[PDB]
Formats: sequence, C-alpha cells, structure tokens
Amino acid sequence: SELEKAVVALIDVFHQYSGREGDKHKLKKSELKELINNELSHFLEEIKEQEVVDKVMETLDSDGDGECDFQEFMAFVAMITTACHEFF
Amino acid sequence: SELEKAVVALIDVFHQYSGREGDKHKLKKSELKELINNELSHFLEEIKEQEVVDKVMETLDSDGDGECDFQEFMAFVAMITTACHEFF
Ligand SMILES: [Ca+2]
Ligand SMILES: [Ca+2]
Ligand SMILES: [Ca+2]
Ligand SMILES: [Ca+2]
Repeated sequence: SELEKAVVALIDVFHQYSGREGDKHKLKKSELKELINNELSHFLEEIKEQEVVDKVMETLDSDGDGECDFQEFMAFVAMITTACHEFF
Repeated sequence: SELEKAVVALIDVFHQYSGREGDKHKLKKSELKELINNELSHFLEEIKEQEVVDKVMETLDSDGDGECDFQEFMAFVAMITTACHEFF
C-alpha cells in the first residue's frame, strides 16, 4: 500500500543519512543538516548557518546525547507531517 | 523526495479513512479497523474480532475521546515504523 511504502521510505531515508559517519544508527548534526537540505526542501527553509543546525538538533534531541536517533527522527517527521496537515 | 512523498502519503491515507463517517478528522473504530486491514496487511495481522478492534483503539487513544486523531495516528505510525526498523 502507499502507507507501507511510506513506512519503508522513512526507514530507508534515516538509514541513508545516519550511516554516513560516526554512529551508523544516529544522525549527527552534519547528517541531519544534509537530510533536511536534500530531502525536505519543499517543507523547510534550507539550513545555511551553524546556529540553525544547532537549534534544530537541540530541539529534536530529547535524550540529550547530541545526536538524533530513530525515535527522535520519528518525532521530527510527526512535527513536519502535522504542520503540513494543518497548513491546510 | 521519497521523504516528502512519504509525508504526503501519511496525510492522504489518514484523511481517506477519517473522512468516511462521523468526525471527518478522526478515525472511529470501524475506520481504524479498515485502515489496518486494507493498508497494513504486510505489517499487522488482519483484525477479525471486536475485542482486537477495541484493544487497538484503547491503545492508540491517548486523549480518551474514543477516536484516533491525527496526532494519535502519527504515534501509531511511529510504533509500526520502529517495530519494522527493529525486526531488522
Ligand atoms: Ca551517523
Ligand atoms: Ca538523541
Ligand atoms: Ca471519521
Ligand atoms: Ca483520541
């Protein structure tokens, strides 16, 4: 179904980016920056300043280890999706 | 991107099902049952008993109004996606 394909896509995109550097199952700041800039260009302003990268990570990093894990990424997707469902 | 397409798909599937009966922005039990059976057949056992419908709704309905709203649906998707990311 389209829903199953959506679930597969969320897993795949997280792993494409999380696997680049360091912990292969978490997004460091550089990985999260590239994910947003490359994959969310219709929904979010391009990130071009360290201050914005820092603030985004600070927001998403609920457990405070400085990285975005899969559960934190799902919370981010839920934010984006809700903002879209409510833009209209 | 595939991520943007995934976000659009989550909004679309919720609205296809939520719009059938009653509140057009929430899933009642019958709507949630059909969503799971029709759209999540690879990830979840088909629901064939009232007891299972009831228990699923009870689990997803965080705010206790007896229906699944968009935020509760996103939490459900996060459950499914995490179970999949961890099946392997
Ligand atoms: Ca990483
Ligand atoms: Ca974290
Ligand atoms: Ca409804
Ligand atoms: Ca509810």
